[PDB]
Amino acid sequence: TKFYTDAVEAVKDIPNGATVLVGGFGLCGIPENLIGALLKTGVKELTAVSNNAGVDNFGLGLLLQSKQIKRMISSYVGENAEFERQYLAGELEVELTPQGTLAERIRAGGAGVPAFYTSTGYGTLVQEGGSPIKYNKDGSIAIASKPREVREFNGQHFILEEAIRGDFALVKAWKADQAGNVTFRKSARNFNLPMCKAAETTVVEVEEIVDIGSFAPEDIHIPKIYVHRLVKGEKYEKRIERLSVRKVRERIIKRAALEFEDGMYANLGIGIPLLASNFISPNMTVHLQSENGILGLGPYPLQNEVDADLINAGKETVTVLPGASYFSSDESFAMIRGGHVNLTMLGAMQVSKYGDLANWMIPGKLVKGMGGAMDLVSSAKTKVVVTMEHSAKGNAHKIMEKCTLPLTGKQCVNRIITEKAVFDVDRKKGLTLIELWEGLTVDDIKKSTGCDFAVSPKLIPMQQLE
Amino acid sequence: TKFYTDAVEAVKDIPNGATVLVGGFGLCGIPENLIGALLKTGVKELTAVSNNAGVDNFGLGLLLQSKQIKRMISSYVGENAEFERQYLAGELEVELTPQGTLAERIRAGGAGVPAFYTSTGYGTLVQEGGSPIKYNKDGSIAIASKPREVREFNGQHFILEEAIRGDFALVKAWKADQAGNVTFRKSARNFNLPMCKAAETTVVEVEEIVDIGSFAPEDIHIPKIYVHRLVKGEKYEKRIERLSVRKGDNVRERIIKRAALEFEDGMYANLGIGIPLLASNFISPNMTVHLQSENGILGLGPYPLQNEVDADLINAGKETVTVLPGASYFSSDESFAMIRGGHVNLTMLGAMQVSKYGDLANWMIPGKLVKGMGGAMDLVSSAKTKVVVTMEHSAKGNAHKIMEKCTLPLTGKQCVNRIITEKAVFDVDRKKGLTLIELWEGLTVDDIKKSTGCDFAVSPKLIPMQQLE
Ligand SMILES: [Cl-]
Repeated sequence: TKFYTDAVEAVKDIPNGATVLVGGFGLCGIPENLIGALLKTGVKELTAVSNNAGVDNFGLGLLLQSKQIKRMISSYVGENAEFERQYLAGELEVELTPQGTLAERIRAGGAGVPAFYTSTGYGTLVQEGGSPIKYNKDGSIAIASKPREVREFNGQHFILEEAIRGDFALVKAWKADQAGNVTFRKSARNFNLPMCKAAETTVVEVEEIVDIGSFAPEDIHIPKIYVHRLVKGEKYEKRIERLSVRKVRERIIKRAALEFEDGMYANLGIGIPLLASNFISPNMTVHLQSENGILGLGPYPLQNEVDADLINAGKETVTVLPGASYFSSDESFAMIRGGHVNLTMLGAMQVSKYGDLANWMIPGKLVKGMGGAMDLVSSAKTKVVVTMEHSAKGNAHKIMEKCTLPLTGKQCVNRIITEKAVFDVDRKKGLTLIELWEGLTVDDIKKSTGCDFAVSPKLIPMQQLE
Repeated sequence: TKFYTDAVEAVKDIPNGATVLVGGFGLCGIPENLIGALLKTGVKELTAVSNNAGVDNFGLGLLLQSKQIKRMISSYVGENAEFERQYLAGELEVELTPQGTLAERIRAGGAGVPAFYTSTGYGTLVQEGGSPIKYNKDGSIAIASKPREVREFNGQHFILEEAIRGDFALVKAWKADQAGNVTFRKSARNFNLPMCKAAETTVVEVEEIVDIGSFAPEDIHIPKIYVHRLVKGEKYEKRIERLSVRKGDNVRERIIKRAALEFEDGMYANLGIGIPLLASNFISPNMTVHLQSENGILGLGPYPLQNEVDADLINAGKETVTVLPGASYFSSDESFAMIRGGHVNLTMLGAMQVSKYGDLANWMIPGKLVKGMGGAMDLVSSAKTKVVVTMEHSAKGNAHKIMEKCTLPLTGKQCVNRIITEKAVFDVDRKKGLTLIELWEGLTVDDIKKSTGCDFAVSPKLIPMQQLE
């Protein structure tokens, strides 16, 4: 590990057109001093592999502001209007990649694996191709994504994904010893760990440099072999994107809250699912998983508990309960993709008769990326429960024969909770109405549902947890 | 995580014919109480996925002794005569699997990846098939290994490997908190970490149970989500297979002293048993060389003084070792991500045979040496890592070891970059072949020609062979 005192000196040899991996989840664990040094060097035409695009005026967005990035390989755009503008305008190329796939491909790229199989993205634009990579000025499409090869293993369909390797990696970490060993703090680890292994030259910035021997050798997160250039960061602004402090929808939330069991491992999506966790009994123990690499999510912090290094999947500041753990992004999606999480509960725009899901794209309106949504529904072992309003504007169908919006996954939903009904979903037999809201009838549900359904002989009135 | 006080209660529901992953590198990090419970239950016909077979009378060897294992999926047999016997006799089925491939397949099995590609085992019996899985009573092959599909990526050949997943995993760990989170001590981590993620039911035994909050959350090695059943182990014998402690002819010494010139300052190296590891003694104190061990250590130091000895800290040869300041420990899957990814600068190992273009044979002598390949096939798999072979120039009866084509089973194809012998030093190219770059004093190019089974170019800057004293 070569030590540097000046960050510009550490990155001055990056060529134009280089592929650069950039650590960070939102603004959590971003290499802000190295990004700052790239503004000064002015290197351009970069293919930046990064999970998100930061915000409009910070993180990776700064390099979009200076037009130094040609292509983005990312999972979620988020709250970067400049990102969205440049992409829609035809100025920026963007490969929207499932977050777990992005993580595993970076890992493969550092672990000598050229390609591997995953069910994430099967039956979607990732697999079929045609995902817009570049737009023309006129509004038509310039570059579209190529299909991924499909292959069946053990009665199930998977797609082939190729390793991602960088010319450079720009990495943020908490501490480094004088030998070059590195550690990360809380959820600031995310993509920084795998990216540190998947590039020809890895440049790491750290908040503190400690003595050799300071780390327990078991607790070194990235061994020195992976760290090629090390710099102590001059300025750390501890920026927080979304402060979240503590001091008919309600119907869906209270029914969703009945999905939680004692000792359950759950990943809850933004909105209704996460709000349902408030109604969990104190006597019930539910461990909440976060895809950015946390197990054991707690409530939002009090003012004094706030931390830039600890955010949830929605980029909101959070806390952790006792017995929580932190891990890398590759590992978080190994967790998710392996079916280790008992319940995934997320919102939806559309569900089909056999459990196809659409919840990430509305063409020419919502193109922020899929995030970890496609990995979260990929396992058959994990119970996927959808929470949504029954019908759309003009009483248009959301539950239907076939989805009209782009798919997050095929035959992946196990249960649908709405304000009117609760449905069990089967991949072969279709929908079964198992709970019905009081005052409504089976005929009311039929004319709010775009496909037919069986009725359970033990149909009960819909439950609520108060 | 369900806590148990009795180990037999934790494992009593394992069915006959089950596939069971078993943690451990040799006798380092083995689940000895769970293995002990399996003796009592008497479950049989198991397919045991384990890196090694322990020893004759301990670890996984105990279950071989009781004939409870039908098939072994392993990388290295080692010092277990009973295994070798049962395997050769036709009583035991054995899939010899490259250690890093075994590690990555276990990982894939826990991470939702059904298959993936690797160059490890290409051009060998792993890829081409025909590796003996079962022998007949007459000594013929009853079951042979099937071929692996080959595919080219970026101008290079790789083989497809499928995920390994267990019905059960038997795992040894250092400490667990009351929440079920787990940690490992030193090199006892090895295969225990990945195996904890790749089974339907994972059963972990630990030396100590601490309270929740004892671990820094960043430093939890296996989060509770992976730990299904936890037991505090009753007895820990701290067994050491090979005690090696600190207080060889001139021809070997010659190879060692030239091998020692391969080390550079700031180099990352993985050194094999024998000559390569001995060459590390000759490294200058002013030179910093970080030694990597495939069982999951970076920063190997010398052998321990009597009081420094530790059952949890051994090298790839199963010998007790120490670590230098700034060392780190990691899982097996991670160690071979390291190796397979070309992160180690120099791999230096012994060989039985090297070919003109760098094919290597150093793991099998049919009907004589069938202990498995260990991590040897992964160690030569990367093009980024300089592979340097250290060996005697010729064999018994002045038979060739450097030759046109290897006659022994291959560790890898076109994977050796340099060959150091007591007579010569050769640069090896995959396209152009051998080039004599150093020549031992007193010998001539003609002497080398009649000790070498293929032709070779001579360097115009051929120097006398170097020695570091
Ligand atoms: Cl995201």
